[PDB]
Amino acid sequence: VSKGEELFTGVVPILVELDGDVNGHKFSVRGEGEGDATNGKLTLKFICTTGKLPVPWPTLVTTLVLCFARYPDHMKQHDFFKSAMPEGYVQERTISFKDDGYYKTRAEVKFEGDTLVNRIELKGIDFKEDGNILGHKLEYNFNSHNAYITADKQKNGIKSNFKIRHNVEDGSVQLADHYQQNTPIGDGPVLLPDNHYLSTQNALSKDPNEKRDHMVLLEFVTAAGITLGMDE
Repeated sequence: VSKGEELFTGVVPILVELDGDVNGHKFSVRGEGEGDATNGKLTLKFICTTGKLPVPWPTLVTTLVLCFARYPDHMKQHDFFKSAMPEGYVQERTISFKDDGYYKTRAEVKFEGDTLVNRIELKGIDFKEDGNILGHKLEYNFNSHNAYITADKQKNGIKSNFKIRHNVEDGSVQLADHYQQNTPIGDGPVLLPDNHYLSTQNALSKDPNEKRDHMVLLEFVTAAGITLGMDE
């Protein structure tokens, strides 16, 4: 069985690198901070290193490290993400924005030295140039949300699909339908969980002394949905 969860008992430095291309609008994001899986807590600051981000920061939150989720002691056996560590997992998504374009993402989440690294390539396709995404019509926030996790035994990993509801500035809602697959990188043993979900909250802010296009993010992720019986 896997030892990977021992890598997360303290505070772990994080590096996020994203290369993106949405309708030919190219961009890069670099994030740094730390993760505290004991509390399910992430604190990161993201910089668009290419200048102006051509999509709204909230649409990249899900793309920009679920190994930092807090799994309750009685659910530690269902934590696929840490079981794959330090070698890591590939995380792939397609995110379909309703009445608009879609993102395709491929990321590798793995330890490089002491640092948990999330390295992402993103392609966006068929967006409306004055839609909610390329038109920057979304509010700078991110609602709390529960994402269901199921095992994908035929790929030795997990999958998830879930709907993100972004608030639009006019008061409407932009749906982002997420389809996700994770598969380990190494050959070691991985935990295939029972069905459960991750409960996530996100607080987005700005650094006053930062002139670049950026996002300060505080995120909590807690696993739930598995019945704790009296057998303990």
